[PDB]
This record gives sequence, structure tokens and C-alpha cells, in this order.
Amino acid sequence: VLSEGEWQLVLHVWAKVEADVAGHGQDIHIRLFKSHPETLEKHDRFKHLKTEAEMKASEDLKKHGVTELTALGAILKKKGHHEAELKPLAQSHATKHKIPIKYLEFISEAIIHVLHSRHPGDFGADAQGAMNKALELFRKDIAAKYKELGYQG
Ligand code: HEM
Ligand SMILES: [Fe+2]
Repeated sequence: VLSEGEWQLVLHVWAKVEADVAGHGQDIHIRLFKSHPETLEKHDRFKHLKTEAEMKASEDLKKHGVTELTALGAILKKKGHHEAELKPLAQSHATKHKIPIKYLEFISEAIIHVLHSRHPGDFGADAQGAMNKALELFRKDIAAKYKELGYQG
């Protein structure tokens, strides 16, 4: 459970994000792939972009990240009251794409890293801290849902 102050910082920085969902989406995916190329393998139609310029200019990849960041931002805005939208996501991620919880840390890392790099002044220690707290709540709660549907994190 996050303090009201922590939630405010989360949605403060995220408002920043919303000034360019697509661009942030791209840099997070690129960050993520580079740090952990096993990640790119679950992303089966993005498997074949070989460079970041290729990655950047791919509409498909682009739109993909918007879809993703938009779902994530809607979840953050519920300030933890989010089972109604955590459910369809864990369902497709648990029993389809088959994304292990470790992969959710990986992307949480990329997220923190990308936010800091673009919004340092709005992403100091308190803010950084809050976002971690939020994303660890997200990963706690989706793990719980992963188990309810069979096969774990
Ligand atoms: C903040 C964490 C992320 C969120 C909220 C999330 C959300 C979403 C959403 C909303 C979609 C589109 C509909 C659906 O399939 O549910 C999706 C698709 C997908 N997600 Fe995630 N994503 C997250 C993490 C990622 C990561 C970490 C991976 C791989 C390591 C993964 C792989 C995929 C794949 C492979 C698709 C299908 C794309 C296809 O159409 O080609 N997810 N995700
Ligand atoms: Fe993705």
C-alpha cells in the first residue's frame, strides 16, 4: 500500500510520460531488449528488427508500446484498486504470451531507467522510490493472479 504522497508522485511523473507514450514505449522496449535479449524472443514479430533505428521506425513496435503503456498507466491511476484491469492482463500474459514475473522486473527496470533519463528533475529519489513501490505492487498482484490460473510466475 502506497502513501497518498507516493501515488501523487507516481501520477505526476506518468503525466510526463503521456506527453509521448509512443516515444517512451519505444525507448523502454529498446532498453529492455538490450539489457535482456531473451525478452525480445517473446516478442515474436519484433524478433527481426536488428538495430534501434529499425526498431524505432517500426510502426508495429511503436503501436505495441502504446498499447502497453496505456494499459499500465490506467492501472497506476487506480492507485492499487486495480483487480478489474489486472485480471485480463494477467490472463493473457500468464496463459498466452507466457511472460514470467522475472520479465516484469526486467521491464520495470527499463521503465525506471527510461523515466529517469527523460524526466530527471521529476524523477528524484522520492519519486523513483514511489514508482518502484507501485510497480512492485503490480508485480505482486499479477503473480497472485498468475497462480490462480495455473502455472506460476
Ligand atoms: C507493465 C508491464 C506490461 C504490460 C502492462 C503489458 C500489457 C500488454 C497489453 C495491454 C497487451 C496487448 C493485449 C494483450 O495481449 O494483453 C500486451 C501484449 C503483449 N505483451 Fe505485454 N505488457 C507488459 C509486459 C510485457 C513484457 C515484459 C513482455 C515480454 C517480455 C510482454 C509481452 C507481450 C507480447 C508478446 C504481447 C503480444 C504482442 C503481439 O500482438 O504481437 N508483455 N501486453
Ligand atoms: Fe512489449
